[PDB]
Amino acid sequence: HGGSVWDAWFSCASNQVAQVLLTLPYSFSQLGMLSGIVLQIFYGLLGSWTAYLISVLYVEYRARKEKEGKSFKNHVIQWFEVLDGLLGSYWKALGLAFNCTFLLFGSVIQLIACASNIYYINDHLDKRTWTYIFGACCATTVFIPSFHNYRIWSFLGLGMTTYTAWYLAIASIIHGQAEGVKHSGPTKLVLYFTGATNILYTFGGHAVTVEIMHAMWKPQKFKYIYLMATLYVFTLTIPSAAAVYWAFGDALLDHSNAFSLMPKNAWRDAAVILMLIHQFITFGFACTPLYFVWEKVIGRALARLPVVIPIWFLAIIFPFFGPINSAVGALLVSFTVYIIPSLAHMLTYRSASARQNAAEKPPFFMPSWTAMYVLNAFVVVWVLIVGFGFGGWASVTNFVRQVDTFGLFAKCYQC
Ligand SMILES: O=C(O)Cc1c[nH]c2ccccc12
Repeated sequence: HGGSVWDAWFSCASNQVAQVLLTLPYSFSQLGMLSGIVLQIFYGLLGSWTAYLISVLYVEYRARKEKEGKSFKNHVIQWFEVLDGLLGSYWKALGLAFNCTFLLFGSVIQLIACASNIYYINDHLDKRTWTYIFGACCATTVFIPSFHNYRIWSFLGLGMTTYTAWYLAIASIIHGQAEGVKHSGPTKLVLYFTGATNILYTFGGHAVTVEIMHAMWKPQKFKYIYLMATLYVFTLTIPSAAAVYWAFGDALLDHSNAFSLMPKNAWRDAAVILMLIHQFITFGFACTPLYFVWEKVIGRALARLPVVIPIWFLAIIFPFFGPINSAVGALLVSFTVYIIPSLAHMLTYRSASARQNAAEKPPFFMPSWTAMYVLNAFVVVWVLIVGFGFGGWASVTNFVRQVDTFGLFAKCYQC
């Protein structure tokens, strides 16, 4: 029987980094080594803190509900229901819109990544119609009611992502310096900020953390799981991305995907196959809550047939891999992952009486709530400035430049 603490850690490790492990070298080449590492560590700490914040919010909500006299024997609670139960009505609507649109764009991003990854295996025709082909495969997931057995998928994802990251790191050991390798790190404004926003995408929770833990016999212990997961990711990602960037110099500015330039061999082929499988599985994971909300609002494929088609069409109309990541980071992720949780926490715990009856006290090494106040202020201000205030100022400019250079419904991109 799955759903245990170990299974929760496996699922967190599998989900926290699914497809951004291939774009990160592009962001690093866009940013640099030292700055990239610093930003990754800072955003990892912030993501872990926000995960703890969401966990404590859920724990408090559950405590209040159990005080009221509500039972959840056959019920599962999502993030928006908690937002409704804490803040109000318009706030519930905002949270739903944000997380739902974020999940839709995440499905689109996953489809784009899957298509781009398969593009490097065996291609003899135009890429757009290949995405058309993958559309039917993506839509076929409607038949399965749900991925109840998340344990096997989490195990496979963890193992295969570990192997892929380790191989990406290892190959560069003898791959050697690129012919006439050149490193320049940051160059100017738009590119630097675009990379600094695309990094934000892969170091949060991706608005799935709420259900990641349910069924756990000890729900209150999410800090351990997340911290281990975030760290595990660090070990997987920092060496791999750093090694790839060092090996290939400034060749990642135009070839965002790593597999584009690596030599063709059996190990690489296995890596791309594993990445495609993981991309499909995580696409299903991301789409499941959207399907659930859609069914619950509207009232065995016809129920969710009219929701996939927009996803497929939006993936088709845009073939961009990294720019889309930057845009979603500067527009959607930067709101439904960091700003909303902090704002909700502060709004709910503004008064002192609620603090007195807190479900969970913060651990020893933060001996005051004033530190929490100041940390929330710092995170919200910083994410507003560089996430929404200026991250978009670069991401949207990059998208406009893209469309200028390629237009709409581009058949092939980065080729
Ligand atoms: O695929 C990604 O870019 C990141 C990611 C991991 N799990 C997700 C669930 C929904 C949307 C995006 C993601």
